[PDB]
Amino acid sequence: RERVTVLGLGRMGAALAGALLAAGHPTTVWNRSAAKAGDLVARGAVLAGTAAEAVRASEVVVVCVTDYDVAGDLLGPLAGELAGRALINLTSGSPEQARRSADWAAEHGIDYLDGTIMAVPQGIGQPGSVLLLSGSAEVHSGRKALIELWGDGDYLGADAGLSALYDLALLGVMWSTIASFLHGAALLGTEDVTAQQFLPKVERWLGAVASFLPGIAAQADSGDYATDVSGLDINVAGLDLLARVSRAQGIGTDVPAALHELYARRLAQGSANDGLASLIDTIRRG
Amino acid sequence: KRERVTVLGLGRMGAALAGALLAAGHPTTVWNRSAAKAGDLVARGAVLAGTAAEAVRASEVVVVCVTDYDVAGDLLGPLAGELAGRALINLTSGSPEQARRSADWAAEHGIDYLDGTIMAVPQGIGQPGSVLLLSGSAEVHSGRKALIELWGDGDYLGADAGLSALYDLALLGVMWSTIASFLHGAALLGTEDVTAQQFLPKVERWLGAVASFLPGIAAQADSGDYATDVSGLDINVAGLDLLARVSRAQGIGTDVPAALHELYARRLAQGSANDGLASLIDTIRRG
Ligand SMILES: NC(=O)C1=CN([C@@H]2O[C@H](COP(=O)(O)OP(=O)(O)OC[C@H]3O[C@@H](n4cnc5c(N)ncnc54)[C@H](OP(=O)(O)O)[C@@H]3O)[C@@H](O)[C@H]2O)C=CC1
Ligand SMILES: NC(=O)C1=CN([C@@H]2O[C@H](COP(=O)(O)OP(=O)(O)OC[C@H]3O[C@@H](n4cnc5c(N)ncnc54)[C@H](OP(=O)(O)O)[C@@H]3O)[C@@H](O)[C@H]2O)C=CC1
Ligand code: NA
Repeated sequence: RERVTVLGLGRMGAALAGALLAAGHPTTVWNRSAAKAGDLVARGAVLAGTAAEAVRASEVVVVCVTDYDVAGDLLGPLAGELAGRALINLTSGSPEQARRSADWAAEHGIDYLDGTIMAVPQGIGQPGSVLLLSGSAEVHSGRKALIELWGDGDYLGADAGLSALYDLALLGVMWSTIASFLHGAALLGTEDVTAQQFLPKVERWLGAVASFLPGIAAQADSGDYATDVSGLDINVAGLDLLARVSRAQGIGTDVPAALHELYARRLAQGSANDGLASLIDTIRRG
Repeated sequence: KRERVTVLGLGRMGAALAGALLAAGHPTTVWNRSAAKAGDLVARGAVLAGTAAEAVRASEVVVVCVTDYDVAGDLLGPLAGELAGRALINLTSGSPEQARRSADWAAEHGIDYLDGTIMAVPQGIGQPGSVLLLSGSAEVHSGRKALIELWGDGDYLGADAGLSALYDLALLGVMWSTIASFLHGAALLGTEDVTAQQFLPKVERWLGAVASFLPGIAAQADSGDYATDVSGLDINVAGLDLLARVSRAQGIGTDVPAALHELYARRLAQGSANDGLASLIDTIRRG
């Protein structure tokens, strides 16, 4: 159980440190303000006096701060101190910011793995917790068991920026699945059906929805959209009806109105018998 | 079991309904404007009526599945008299209002009326995980439960005949969303030469996680207590914004993220930064 350093003891940094201690790793920490380490120190962490001391304590440095501007302000000065060590950046940001950091890290002989956490702090340590990871194969490989302490590490390849990009893509799905659940909850609420009554029907249906995705994917990749069954035409009509029925029943229309718009835009450019997969082309053109 | 059944409408869906009744040894009487479509069914043992009225009179329970409720109206209205005292099961697709009118009309003519919405393709009828939302007469539901389970897992939602359509539309909303956002994600990753099928298994696992968040969200939507220490509106709205910008930077459109960003921010505007995502139901209701 090798010594690890954590920089940044916000809610997520504190949980990374805590999971290291619960696996018996000597855990050295730093934060710009010291009182935030107090609980971790009671639990056997060592609060370093400066960032630089903290880095010199461990072969692996985990950084987790608000954003990549804060991360650059903190890491830039530590360049020579980090050289020869492994750096894992679980700060959240864009593909570009991770790509920048990876560039900088390579200048200085810093083995750089960028990760994006898909989970809350209470989630650090649970196998349900996915960490997307991208960058140094060596760091991923060498410190796998270390990373697996925070959750299931999905190593996506060498482009530092892929974890952010996958994370944002997936969050897309979540945001949109949740918005539409609450849309339907509101709609059924106009007949005094509650969200908790609706939920199991939604959970069942989601099983069907996931079963549709392999075929949609296949057509998205091939470019051959033609279907005989779930025509874009009829789906566009569906969305219009969902929108109108939502209004009739007494709620807003934003969720169905926006989908109608995008689906109808493809219908206006594509074919009546286009599959839903054809939306990918409209989405690209934007 | 094995009562007489009539099916009006032998389109893709109507045939597969009659098919299943028949398969399971129901005396099945069918009618369809175009008689030729009754071919195989008559061959596998179904009785083609000469008129729809003849078909109605042949059975205590009548199943109707045609293009829409306008055609169903023009087809059923003239049959009000011969329908009296029978069970009508309407599996035509339509709006809640259309179902409600149908159930009104049915009541004012002594017809027991269950309305239904099939959440499956014809080749799914009789298969596992086909789901039929049902609403209207419980008695019809009760008396014909075995008949109905031949088609799929019947889900009786209550007395109001509009419910099956209303739930259906609410569920389709989820489908249309999850699909769009799946393709948005596939588009985005396509810019780094990741295929939709490489993306797929990530999405399949993650969907399971999203599914696991919905119980908590549903509870807050119903309680009105939106507070969270973990994923508040503020960081979600920021994330949405970031997904938009990154989408643009990587070289695709922003339709899906941009629309989501706006909707979630609307609540933020009105509410608190530490509101959970459940809070969004409030925005959608007051719209
Ligand atoms: N929390 C969540 O639900 C999720 C979080 N994430 C990401 O995880 C990362 C960590 O977030 P978290 O640590 O919990 O956030 P907090 O704001 O709670 O902590 C951020 C850390 O940055 C430090 N910091 C240094 N300079 C600054 C500055 N100028 N302004 C603000 N903070 C500064 C803070 O020190 P100090 O103690 O002195 O403030 C603190 O250590 C983020 O990049 C976040 O977006 C990802 C998924 C979900
Ligand atoms: N198929 C599917 O995947 C799904 C279907 N549904 C719903 O099931 C219902 C039936 O669709 P489906 O069977 O696929 O459609 P088809 O177009 O294959 O069949 C339409 C049926 O309606 C009849 N019809 C149309 N116009 C008239 C008219 N003026 N007078 C009398 N009969 C008429 C047709 O008679 P004729 O043969 O003489 O034209 C035929 O029996 C629809 O409400 C559909 O939306 C629900 C979910 C999915
Ligand atoms: Na060293």
